[PDB]
Amino acid sequence: MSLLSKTRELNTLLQKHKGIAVDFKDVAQTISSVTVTNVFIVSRRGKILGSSLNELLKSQRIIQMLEERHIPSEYTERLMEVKQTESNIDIDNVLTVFPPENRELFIDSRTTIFPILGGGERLGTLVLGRVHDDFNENDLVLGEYAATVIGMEILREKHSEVEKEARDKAAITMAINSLSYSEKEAIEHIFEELGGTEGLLIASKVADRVGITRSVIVNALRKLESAGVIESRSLKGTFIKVKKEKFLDELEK
Amino acid sequence: MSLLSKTRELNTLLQKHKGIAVDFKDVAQTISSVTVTNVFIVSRRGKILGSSLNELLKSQRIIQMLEERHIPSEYTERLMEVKQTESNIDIDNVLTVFPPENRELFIDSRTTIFPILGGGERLGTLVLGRVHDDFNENDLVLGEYAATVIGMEILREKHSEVEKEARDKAAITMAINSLSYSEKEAIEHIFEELGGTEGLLIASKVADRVGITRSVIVNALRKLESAGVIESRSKGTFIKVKKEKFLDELEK
Ligand SMILES: Nc1nc2c(ncn2[C@@H]2O[C@H](COP(=O)(O)OP(=O)(O)OP(=O)(O)O)[C@@H](O)[C@H]2O)c(=O)[nH]1
Ligand SMILES: Nc1nc2c(ncn2[C@@H]2O[C@H](COP(=O)(O)OP(=O)(O)OP(=O)(O)O)[C@@H](O)[C@H]2O)c(=O)[nH]1
Ligand SMILES: CC[C@H](C)[C@H](N)C(=O)O
Ligand SMILES: CC[C@H](C)[C@H](N)C(=O)O
Repeated sequence: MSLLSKTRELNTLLQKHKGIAVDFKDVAQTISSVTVTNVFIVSRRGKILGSSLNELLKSQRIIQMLEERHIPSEYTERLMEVKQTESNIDIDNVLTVFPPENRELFIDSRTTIFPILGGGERLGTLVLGRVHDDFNENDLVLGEYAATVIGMEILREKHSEVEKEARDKAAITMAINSLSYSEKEAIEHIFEELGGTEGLLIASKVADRVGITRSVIVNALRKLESAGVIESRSLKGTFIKVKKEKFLDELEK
Repeated sequence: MSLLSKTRELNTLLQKHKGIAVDFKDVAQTISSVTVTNVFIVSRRGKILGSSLNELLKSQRIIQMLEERHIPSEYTERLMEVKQTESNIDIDNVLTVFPPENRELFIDSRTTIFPILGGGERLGTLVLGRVHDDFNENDLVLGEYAATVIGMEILREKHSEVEKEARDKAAITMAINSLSYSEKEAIEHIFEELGGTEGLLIASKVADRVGITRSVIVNALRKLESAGVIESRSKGTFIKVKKEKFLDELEK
């Protein structure tokens, strides 16, 4: 299989996945496919963001890592001292991705470590392990590109998290300020007489219980929908749901 | 210079660049450097998002494209018809990135076209041109890496633009529904009359209508202005719309 074919298999995933975000679980599968490796994609603190494992599944310690969704803290710290691609690491080296207590299985194994960088900083690590053959230039071309793309994706996720929490705050503030005082009260009555932050609403039944007009209730919900703090499909009954769960607390302030 | 070394140039750019967005002029320059090519990165409609040219800078036709920030419509359409990487296109093929009126100068030229896909959609095209040497599979690995990351970046930007347009739409609707009944009728008569985007308002005239007063007009106008929908100043009062997708919307 040509390097060009291997890169195309990875790029096809990157170009055609659904949603805005690449799923690193998928990336791990594809990297494993084109390099015939055991693959970990881990965060800075060792959370397993994706894995694609074969021979490593034999090891009971590895099985436990998958359950905990974390590599050991010791290995985590070791990876963070690797600041350059280091390849063809053997089983008696502490950077090996194989369990030393299963040395006999992995006597000829090779590990390569690819730091994941973005925004000029270390965002995680991509680790590849083979039971037999050495890694070559093709493997490093694939791995370093993959690590770069994973870094881009983490950087995007991190920025979009920061942006979203800033823009949520503003949207909630705009929403709240667009309600009349009566409407603020109606919303309080609506979510009190709902099982929390969402559920099925019968406006008439709530209006009659708290002694207000359905019109005010309908108006307030319409305002919140257009503001985008709640979703609500209008089928007897109306399901409503708060998107920004910082809303109700802010509303009472 | 190994292929690994060449791919590291792009990797380093992506890992180290400042700001959230990757700059496509930077990408074009980096690709140009490692493959010794003339490089265009263009949108679906042929807008030049980034370029790095050498020999093609000598063509007055190309210069005009750069000034216009667009490749020609005809070439744009031809690029969109290319659905997968097509390499080593010669000077007599309409897909050449070279000016065919300079056929002798570019007689041995080679062009490779890299569709840019992201989010399962065609988002643009990466085009490389060499005056002499054939493209090989290492060149294609480099071009297809660059095309994929450009695609990821366009996808990110388009998603931001969708969210911005949502926020803009919400701002207008919230402004409208901040208006009381009388305030809305005042505004509706004010802009219907305003003749369009500009005009001076004599509020007294609108205030002749039953249910509308001068203070109602002031209140209605201030809500819209606070929202950033309009600007105002005092004879009478001069009104300037700043989001005429508010004139539209005010009617529904
Ligand atoms: N695009 C994408 N990003 C992911 C995926 N999984 C995790 N992330 C991002 O990767 C980063 C690290 O993941 P976290 O869940 O925060 O794990 P963590 O151990 O707290 O990360 P650190 O702060 O680096 O220690 C975060 O920015 C996540 O949003 C994924 O499948 N796809
Ligand atoms: N990250 C990044 N995005 C860019 C850059 N230049 C343009 N874009 C984005 O690329 C996309 C296409 O550019 P446009 O300005 O929309 O050009 P257009 O011809 O109207 O685009 P089409 O919708 O394809 O017709 C937009 O999402 C831009 O925001 C760049 O240098 N870096
Ligand atoms: C993924 C962790 C690996 C197995 C490491 N060599 C350890 O023994 O902990
Ligand atoms: C960039 C466009 C190129 C030169 C195309 N072959 C043309 O003649 O228009």
